[PDB]
Amino acid sequence: VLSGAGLRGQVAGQTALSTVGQEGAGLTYRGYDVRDLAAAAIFEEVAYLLLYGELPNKQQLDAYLKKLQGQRDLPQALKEVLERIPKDAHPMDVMRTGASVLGTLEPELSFDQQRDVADRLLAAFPAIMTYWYRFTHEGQRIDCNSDEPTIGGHFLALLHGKKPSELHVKVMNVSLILYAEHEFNASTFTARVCASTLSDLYSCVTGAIGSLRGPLHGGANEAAMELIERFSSPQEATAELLKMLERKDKIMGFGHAIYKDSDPRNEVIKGWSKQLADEVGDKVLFAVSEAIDKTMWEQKKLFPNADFYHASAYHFMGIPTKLFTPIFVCSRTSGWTAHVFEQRANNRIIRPSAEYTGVEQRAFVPLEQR
Amino acid sequence: VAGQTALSTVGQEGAGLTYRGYDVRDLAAAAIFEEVAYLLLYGELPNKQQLDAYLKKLQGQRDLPQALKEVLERIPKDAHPMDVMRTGASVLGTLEPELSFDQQRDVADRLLAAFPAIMTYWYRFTHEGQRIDCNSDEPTIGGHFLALLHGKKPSELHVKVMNVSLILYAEHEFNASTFTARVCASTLSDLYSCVTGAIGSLRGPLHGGANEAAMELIERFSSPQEATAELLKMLERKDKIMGFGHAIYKDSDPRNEVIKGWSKQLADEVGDKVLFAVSEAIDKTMWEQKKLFPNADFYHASAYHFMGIPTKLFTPIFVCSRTSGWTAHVFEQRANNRIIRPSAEYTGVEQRAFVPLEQR
Ligand SMILES: [Cl-]
Repeated sequence: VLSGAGLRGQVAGQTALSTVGQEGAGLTYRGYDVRDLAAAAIFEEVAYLLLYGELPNKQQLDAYLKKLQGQRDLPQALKEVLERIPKDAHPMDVMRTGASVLGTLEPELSFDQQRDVADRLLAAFPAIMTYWYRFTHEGQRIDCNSDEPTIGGHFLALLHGKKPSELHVKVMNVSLILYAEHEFNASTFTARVCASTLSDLYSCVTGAIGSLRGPLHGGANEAAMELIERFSSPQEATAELLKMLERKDKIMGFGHAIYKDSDPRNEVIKGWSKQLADEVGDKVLFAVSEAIDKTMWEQKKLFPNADFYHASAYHFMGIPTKLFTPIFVCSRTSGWTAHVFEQRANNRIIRPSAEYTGVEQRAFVPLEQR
Repeated sequence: VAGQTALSTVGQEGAGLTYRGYDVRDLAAAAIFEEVAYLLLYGELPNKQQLDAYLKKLQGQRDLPQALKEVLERIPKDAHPMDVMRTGASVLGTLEPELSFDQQRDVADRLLAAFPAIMTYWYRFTHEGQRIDCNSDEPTIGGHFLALLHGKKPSELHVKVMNVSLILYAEHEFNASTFTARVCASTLSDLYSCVTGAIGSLRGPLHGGANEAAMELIERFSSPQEATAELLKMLERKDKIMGFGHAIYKDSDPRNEVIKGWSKQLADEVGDKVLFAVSEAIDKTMWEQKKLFPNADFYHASAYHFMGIPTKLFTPIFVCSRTSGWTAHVFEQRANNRIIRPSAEYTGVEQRAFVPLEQR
């Protein structure tokens, strides 16, 4: 074990995009409290804030909506590629492959195009995900356009093939805002390391997706879903959690490496998951989640992080569990691409060295003398 | 000091580049690339039985699945060849997934055996209108690549120099692409993701492409006298000379001395009268004028050109070689891991009140 393992606390670069765990608002995007943005904005306002630098006025926002709405369809060649990705593929590999292939079809030929490419990814990723999913799981080639004006509603229209409820559109917008940006985590760092070699925007995103695929980084809301779905009463969940804690099982969705007393994103999504539970008539899943939440506080003094109540919220909107991390990609692409533009404008980055722990120099031995 | 490695040392006393203690110069002289890939992935040089078994294994992993061939056919002719390599690795991860780290060395072997066909199947389909057989009669990866690229049995000399090149580029400690592979590995992601990410970082012109830029320099000149005259002009303007110097090596890049001699042999075999002489004039002038040595990339440009390799496939060849080092680095990260999560210095605005849409 090396003292500098993981680069914990070592400055790898500079950012104006966000601050996590600082005094005042626990999470800000260009100085705005994420809880304010999630309550009062659509995700396009927040993507615009990250990528273009300021909250848009009504005419900037309308223009941006129109632009994204014209960028939702997939090229024919990309549809043909997604049809050949197996049904049992990891959905994050589908996202990774879609980004990789789109980079060959619509290349970033100059960094002048970088915001057009980021906007294209934000507009097309919901179709990359759902065109593959419904082709392989339902045997249907879907329309990649929809009548929904926002990314969040468009995703639900593609997934379910019907007009989403206004509550469901709202909570999708809330979720995409909540996950949009989180400073220098593993996938944002991967995107910036790639950006530092002056590689193209599709490479940076494809790299970031691969890092988010690892279970120490992505998939915590899927793990929370796999816990809460086990129980048919909140009292069964409590009794079983008490046994898991005695075994020192790690309970995903609880605690945080940076937040000290609460994750600002939790209070937001918890409230919206409660509204969804009431709308859809749920009598078990939200109550199960609350009981686990209460038991984790009483036994371990751990608060729920952003991943815990996202599990139930997505489930109430009909979203298959294996599409949760792909939804995170649709959101966090805004922060990732914004971090790439910062790296390109101010290309300063840490260059780590290694400590050699191998063998001393040794003479070469010929093949037959081995 | 991000991490620890046992794979290689660069610029230390004695042999300037070692792989698990072995001087890269002795490996490139005496081994085929598969012996060095085995050293990096399995930990020691293989014996005759082990090498024969490894070659038979890799020979049965060269073909591409039909779904992958169909995907490669949809990548445009004018695509960046590194995006073809990135896409091929990504798609192969959905067809033959790494479902447990127990499979890690098998997946690394599959990528080493399949990368040559991913590159050439795409290339020959889009540039020569042909769907090629992805198997060949060549026993080695280096020969197999040339057999697929040109559709003919390569000469013994060309097979040798391909093997030398794959060995020389196989591993180089920490750098942008190896680091990217390790950051990805640190989240416990799968092996295909770590290689896809590393390819993306190598695509950036501050990391990848130096041997292509060297090619674009040496191809300009019709004679060594002209090259010398123009180089002294560039040196007066303090132009950067592609293929010279190194951030670590002090007096010589050990890989340069090896590939220079193999380039010289290729130039003789193909009857070159200009490219090697031009390269040597630039080499000699750089030492006289600047006491700068050529690094690995400089004579690799002529060697690959004499083997009939299009310039835009040079970095893809580096991917076929450096996949050995990348995957070996991922195994080290997995065996002794902490998620890599650095800090940022915040330079943005102070916290501020939300402004509603109508007041913006
Ligand atoms: Cl666009």
